Amino acid sequence: MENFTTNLNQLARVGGIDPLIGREKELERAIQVLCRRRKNNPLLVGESGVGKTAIAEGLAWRIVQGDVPEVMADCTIYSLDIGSLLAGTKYRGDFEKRFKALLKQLEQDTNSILFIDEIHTIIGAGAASGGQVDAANLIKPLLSSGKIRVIGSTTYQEFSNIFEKDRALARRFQKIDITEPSIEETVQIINGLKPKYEAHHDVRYTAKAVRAAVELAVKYINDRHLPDKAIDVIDEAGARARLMPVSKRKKTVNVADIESVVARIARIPEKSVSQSDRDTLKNLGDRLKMLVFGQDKAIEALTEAIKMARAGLGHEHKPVGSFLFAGPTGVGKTEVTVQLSKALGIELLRFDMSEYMERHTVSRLIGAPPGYVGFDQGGLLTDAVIKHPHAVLLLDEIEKAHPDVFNILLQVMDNGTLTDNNGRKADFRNVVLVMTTNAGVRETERKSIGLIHQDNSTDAMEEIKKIFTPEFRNRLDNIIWFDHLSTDVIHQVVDKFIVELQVQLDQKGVSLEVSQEARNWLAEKGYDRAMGARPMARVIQDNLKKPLANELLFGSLVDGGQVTVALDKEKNELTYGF
Amino acid sequence: AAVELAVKYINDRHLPDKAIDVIDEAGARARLMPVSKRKKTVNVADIESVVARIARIPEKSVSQSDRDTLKNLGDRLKMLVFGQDKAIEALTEAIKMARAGLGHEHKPVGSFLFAGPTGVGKTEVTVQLSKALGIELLRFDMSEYMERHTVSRLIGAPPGYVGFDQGGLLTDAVIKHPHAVLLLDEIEKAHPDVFNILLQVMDNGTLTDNNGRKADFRNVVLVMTTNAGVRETERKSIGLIHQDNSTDAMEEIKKIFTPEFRNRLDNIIWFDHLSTDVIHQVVDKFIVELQVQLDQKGVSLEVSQEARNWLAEKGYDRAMGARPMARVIQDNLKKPLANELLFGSLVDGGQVTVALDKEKNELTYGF
Amino acid sequence: REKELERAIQVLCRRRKNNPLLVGESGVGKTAIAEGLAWRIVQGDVPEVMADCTIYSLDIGSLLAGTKYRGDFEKRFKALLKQLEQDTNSILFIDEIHTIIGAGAASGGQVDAANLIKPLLSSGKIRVIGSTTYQEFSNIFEKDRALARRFQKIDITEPSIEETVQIINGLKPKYEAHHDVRYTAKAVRAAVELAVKYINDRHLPDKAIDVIDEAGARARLMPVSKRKKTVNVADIESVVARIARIPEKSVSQSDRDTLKNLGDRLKMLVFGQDKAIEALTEAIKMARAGLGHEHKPVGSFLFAGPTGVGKTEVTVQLSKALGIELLRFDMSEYMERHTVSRLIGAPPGYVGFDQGGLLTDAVIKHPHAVLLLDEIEKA
Ligand SMILES: Nc1ncnc2c1ncn2[C@@H]1O[C@H](COP(=O)(O)OP(=O)(O)OP(=O)(O)O)[C@@H](O)[C@H]1O
Ligand SMILES: Nc1ncnc2c1ncn2[C@@H]1O[C@H](COP(=O)(O)OP(=O)(O)OP(=O)(O)O)[C@@H](O)[C@H]1O
Ligand SMILES: Nc1ncnc2c1ncn2[C@@H]1O[C@H](COP(=O)(O)OP(=O)(O)OP(=O)(O)O)[C@@H](O)[C@H]1O
Ligand SMILES: Nc1ncnc2c1ncn2[C@@H]1O[C@H](COP(=O)(O)OP(=O)(O)OP(=O)(O)O)[C@@H](O)[C@H]1O
Ligand SMILES: Nc1ncnc2c1ncn2[C@@H]1O[C@H](COP(=O)(O)OP(=O)(O)O)[C@@H](O)[C@H]1O
Repeated sequence: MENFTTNLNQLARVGGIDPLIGREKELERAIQVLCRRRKNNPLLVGESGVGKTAIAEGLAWRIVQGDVPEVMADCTIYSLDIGSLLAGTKYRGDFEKRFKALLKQLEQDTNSILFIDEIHTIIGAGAASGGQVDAANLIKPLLSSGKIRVIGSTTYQEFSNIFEKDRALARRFQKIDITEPSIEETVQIINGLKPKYEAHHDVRYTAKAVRAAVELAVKYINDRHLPDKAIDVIDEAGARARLMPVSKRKKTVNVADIESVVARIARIPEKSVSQSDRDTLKNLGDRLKMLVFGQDKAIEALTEAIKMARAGLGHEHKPVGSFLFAGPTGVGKTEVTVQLSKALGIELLRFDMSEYMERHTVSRLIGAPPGYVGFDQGGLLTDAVIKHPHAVLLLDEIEKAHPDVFNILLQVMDNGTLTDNNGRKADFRNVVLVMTTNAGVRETERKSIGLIHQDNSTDAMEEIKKIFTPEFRNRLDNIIWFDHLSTDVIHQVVDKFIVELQVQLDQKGVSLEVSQEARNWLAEKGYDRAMGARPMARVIQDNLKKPLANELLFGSLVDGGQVTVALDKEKNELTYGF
Repeated sequence: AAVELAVKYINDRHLPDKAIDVIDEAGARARLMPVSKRKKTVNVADIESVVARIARIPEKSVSQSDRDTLKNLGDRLKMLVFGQDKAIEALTEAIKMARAGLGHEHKPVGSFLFAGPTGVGKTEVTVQLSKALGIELLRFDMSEYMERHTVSRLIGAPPGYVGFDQGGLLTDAVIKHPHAVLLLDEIEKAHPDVFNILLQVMDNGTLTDNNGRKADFRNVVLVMTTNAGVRETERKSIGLIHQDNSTDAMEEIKKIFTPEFRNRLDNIIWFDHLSTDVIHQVVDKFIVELQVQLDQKGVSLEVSQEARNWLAEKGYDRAMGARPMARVIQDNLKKPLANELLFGSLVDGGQVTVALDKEKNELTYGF
Repeated sequence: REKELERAIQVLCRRRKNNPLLVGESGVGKTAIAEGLAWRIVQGDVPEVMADCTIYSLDIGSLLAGTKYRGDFEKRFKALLKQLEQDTNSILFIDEIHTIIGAGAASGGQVDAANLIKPLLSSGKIRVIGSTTYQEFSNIFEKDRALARRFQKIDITEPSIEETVQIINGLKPKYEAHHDVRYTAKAVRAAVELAVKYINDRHLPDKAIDVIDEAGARARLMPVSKRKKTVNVADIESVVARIARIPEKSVSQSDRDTLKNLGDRLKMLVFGQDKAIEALTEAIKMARAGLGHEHKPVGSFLFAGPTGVGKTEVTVQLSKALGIELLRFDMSEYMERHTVSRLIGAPPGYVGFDQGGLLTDAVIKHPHAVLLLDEIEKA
């Protein structure tokens, strides 16, 4: 007792314990257990960081304050330091000697309570070249006789996995569940605790700041539990605003600072648009339309979803956007998404649904069940989302995956959460789910038989409905049906590819100019409505790169200069030179 | 009473210690009661309260505030889920029979299978029921359980395997919250082999995880939501007259769920589609939620009545239930609102009025 | 890393659980970030709150060395804890935070360095900086809820191109002193860009610097005839090629000749069907001339025609003439849908998982090769 436990009453007398607020029924039942005749040993079990240790030390704090029923008055709770207890037990019997001496001291006191934090650790305290003769059994007979009182604290998992193993020790304690408090209890706890943090960080918290901290930590941080994550938000806000007086920012911590802390912790695009975040969102449709020609309404839908997200009008809990892009090949379905990722400056999560042809490939997405060979790997999808919570999720050619795999995205779109094999949950509320497919293509490109050609516009939707279950479609933000590229779009695509080729050549230090009629001839040569834009890339490659490759590989353009490409009219041929 | 209740509701210790602990805690409680000198005998009510607090289960509460909570539960839910009253009625009656003590022997509070077209309040009624009771909500998306060997994920890996020390998720959750609402979403999309776990649970209210530990489901409401049988109900027959395909819905459900599984259910509540007035109420609900979102930004909003009617007429889709209304309201309101909140008039200001003209059926905006 | 360093400093000055956790992919610079915080403290490039603070890197080996005689490890650990508590101005840096969840005494196996430290961290008594990769974190560290709760998660993200360029600029003098070689700015930028484009198995601030160091080391092995030189873009290209398997600038050698006479060297082996040799040579030339695709295979060709016309022979001869391996797959063996699992592997939890995929592994082992799909109509 001299130097192995710390007097918690002494701490509360010197203010070393943060004050216990609320927890009325919990502490009342802890006292009730303490007042039993036999096995008066309460065990505080609960989630990690919900106030179990807080309750245990707040009992002694209340004793010092005297706001306790007049049966635990003058009782002194001591926190056991197992670490220092085991320090010098090098020789046989030292541990048992010191432990039993402390035990008989506690027996003689008849007023003290021994609080053992993380009591699940005492299932072994030294069997070094020996048997079960450690503290796990030394403490057993004293509890059953009701001579001493011990308070335990452990999480549900550690309890179930370690403490429940020894039924003899397990039955000597009274399990008490410390549940996570609700909103009002948490904000009141913060109200009672924040004087100390204001003192430590030399700041002031507004009431709205505290309420916002509570609500945001609730709806944005799903890693931890309320009474600790809220005060963590508070502490980090205090520290940040305390580091600001380098420019003499002696002021209160308003709501905006709380949102800064929450966004920097949860890695979310918060803190209201502002600065230029507004400029970037403003001309995003432009920066995309200059790289994706035609199919502008897809860019419109994407930008509207992103703005609604940043404007605070997003969904309560859903991905930023859940889009199904369907249309013929080579019309920019994946390109608009990749360019959106590059424009926003965030991560692109590309997944090739063609690799998920079989039903049993779901385990590749979410991980293998426990006990199996691939358990230690987790799942690819959820791991990627957890690593990059703010990103764009691209699922290429979802019609190629097994029709059953869609049921994962079902829950992902509906709730924005996905649980891997470890019970961990990925947060999809900050991702844009975009799925590309060629579903309605073959049905729209059909030939009517009869004297009257029919309207086949609805056939793309018919095919998509036949492929995707009604509940899967019912969770999509919108289905943007892409149309084929028109000839002016083809000219613009040819120009974009010319710019790409020019960049490639500038890398080699040579310049290229292509006459306008040459561009027109290339467009008229390569245009194929049924195949979109890839034939343009192919024809441009064949017509320009191959002659250019020969010219620069074999001397004529080695460290060359200007490439002179123009079109003649008699043969529709191109010119070349240095 | 101490003996009987410690037997029936404590299953972690052995009888000669269970009863002694019940009696000792009752004595300590009656000894702490006389802070106002109420040194009394231990009545049956005190023993019942002690065991209910030990078993973490609800006691007799026909007088407390939760009696009123149960009194107005059906209405406090009907204000959030419009139509489909029979589901709310069944849920409330099951919760009452459990709380009234006139419950099932050792079964869960209620075992209900919710089936019907998508986009209706099958899962939403469950979320709002968990909120209205203030009890934990355990959500399990059975779509993550397509393979038959994912049962190991539910109940844990057998001893002598890599995933043993983690334990099952379902049993661990129920251990953490013995009084909760258990939501199993899209169970027909899980592997049909998984249904046998639910067989065992529904019949006995108990479940043994990998550690031989038994989870107690007697105080957990079991609600499972499916979209099974919907294809037939909405499938058009060929002929001059269409048939009620509800018989086909029943046939499909029986195809998917073995006879004993259907026998271990409290009821199968067939959710209906949403009517037009129900659509109007849904529009009102979503507009209220949008108004809350805007007030978070400091923007008041007023939407006219005929604008509401026009939104409902534009978004009404019988096949998809209430979900299309979300998109309709989204595009028709949030888009101009997002523009005005980002690079427009509604930056730190509100008073946005939306009204419908009759020449173009368009919306008004602005300060 | 001023943003991340500022986040770390903000975390350290907190009242409770003021223990930042540097989480990031390997090679990103987590250990580098901690030791550079120490370095800037030495140079005073810190806010006054962290000034005059001493960071200690905790060694686990020497801490557990010889800790027989139950209590030796505990006594030693508590002695370290007491020295740090008395210092009141020290931060303990644990390079591998996921490795302190076990400290022997498997009998019982509970009183380890993890449970020994939780009271200190929860009380805000001591400041410790951790570091771990993402998978180690999520599979080893975060499993201990109470320990993960006492640490503040900081994501150390992969830097950008220009950030990498500046990092290499700042690190260059040490590599110069080590190799006695000098780097040109164009060479550094080329190293960064080529490492991004062609090296796929590492992350920027550890693979661009890898190219820099290896170029310096090889140019240090050039003065066997005393070829004293600075590192130009050419050496960088050679280095990045030794991993990408195709040099871009070495084409100024006889590689130009091999390209030029390739069509003929094939025509002497494949008679007729000149169109195929022409197409293949044009594709390979466009690739080697830098005009090829930046994210596509060198060439994707479908050869169709009657039997015995040289469809398979021309590809084998092309592989021979180029000196590259022939990754040969017969699509008649993949006549069934489920056979794709041979090419890509089985999902986790299934019998063939640990084997991997045939095609992907063959490609990874041979980054530069010709892929032949015999009888594709049979798959
Ligand atoms: N009633 C309370 N009053 C004030 N703070 C509380 C209360 N309950 C919890 N806390 C906060 O939680 C922290 C203490 O956590 P607690 O001891 O409850 O969990 P724990 O013992 O750390 O759990 P584990 O052993 O799983 O880590 C304190 O920093 C405090 O801010
Ligand atoms: N609107 C467009 N503007 C510019 N380039 C385009 C456009 N549409 C297609 N492309 C070209 O096509 C390539 C990408 O095509 P994309 O991935 O969009 O096809 P897709 O719609 O996915 O068809 P599939 O799924 O069948 O491949 C780009 O390299 C780009 O040059
Ligand atoms: N009765 C209702 N009242 C109000 N809103 C409803 C109702 N039914 C559904 N909704 C809307 O639908 C959303 C919830 O959908 P839910 O999860 O119930 O779909 P579901 O029944 O699972 O369909 P599926 O299983 O086919 O996906 C809520 O956001 C809510 O706005
Ligand atoms: N901020 C930085 N400035 C310069 N170089 C850095 C920086 N961060 C990392 N590096 C480079 O990375 C190397 C050190 O690796 P670092 O400590 O960053 O990660 P690590 O210790 O390898 O991580 P782990 O411990 O997980 O393996 C150094 O050689 C250095 O060149
Ligand atoms: N055009 C050709 N020139 C020279 N040899 C050829 C030609 N076509 C076929 N052969 C010979 O016939 C054999 C079969 O050629 P291959 O291309 O593999 O046939 P397939 O097209 O059926 O795969 C080869 O070994 C090759 O030597």
